[PDB]
Amino acid sequence: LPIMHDSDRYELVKDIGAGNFGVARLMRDKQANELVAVKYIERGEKIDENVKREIINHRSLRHPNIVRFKEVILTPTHLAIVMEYASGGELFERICNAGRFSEDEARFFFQQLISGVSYAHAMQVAHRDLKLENTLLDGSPAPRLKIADFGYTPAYIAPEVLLKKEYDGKVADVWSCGVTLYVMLVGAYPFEDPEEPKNFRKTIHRILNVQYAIPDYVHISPECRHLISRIFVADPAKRISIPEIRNHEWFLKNLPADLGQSIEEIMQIIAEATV
Ligand SMILES: [Cl-]
Repeated sequence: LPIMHDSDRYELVKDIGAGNFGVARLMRDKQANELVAVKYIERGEKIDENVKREIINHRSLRHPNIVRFKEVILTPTHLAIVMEYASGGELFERICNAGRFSEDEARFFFQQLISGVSYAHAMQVAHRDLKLENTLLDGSPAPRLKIADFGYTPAYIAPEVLLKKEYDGKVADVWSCGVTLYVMLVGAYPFEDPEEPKNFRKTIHRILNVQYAIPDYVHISPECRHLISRIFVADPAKRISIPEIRNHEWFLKNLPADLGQSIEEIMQIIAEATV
């Protein structure tokens, strides 16, 4: 990695090399006292527009449930991209430590998930890949959901995505959100037959036929059971939409009231990096 820099504003926490944050460096920003992750791109021709595009796109996302961008810093060795770090670990990690969430707990996360996805949708020009199978959490009493919109199993894929040539990515996202909700409530993926889940034909098969089964021991209000059924619809034109979900009885219950660097300075830093 690159030798520590602005020691004076950031305290080196540790140098990671694997995870949802690729290869990176954790740092504590001395003022505001908070963890931050740093990514590094080599100064060479590796600094093309693609990188510029992603940096800007990520720099525009300003939402409490999204991994916010922080600042670019130039070191002779590399361009440093600094962003907020979700300490909390992964959502999926918390789900399987608990076995499964209570209905109320799942709603608490789903509300954040849908708010953050809705925001990304209103800010998407090409429909990036949220990778909703791997959302993170910050760290605190009521952990906050964090979606990773960076760039630098079959269960989450809607039937159309494989099925049809042209497919709306925003409808595909709702399906993915459905799968995450099922997982939170049930503790297992939506279409992974027990007998032999590791299988593939069987799982893809279930997806295409929408065969899912909330097990006996899992109890949930019928309003919740309705929402799920409106999400797991094979035909996209008929799948419930984000605006409708925000208006669903189940979603409304307990809905909380809630739910930088100059563009130039940034552009000036990327250019230099090109050398
Ligand atoms: Cl429970």
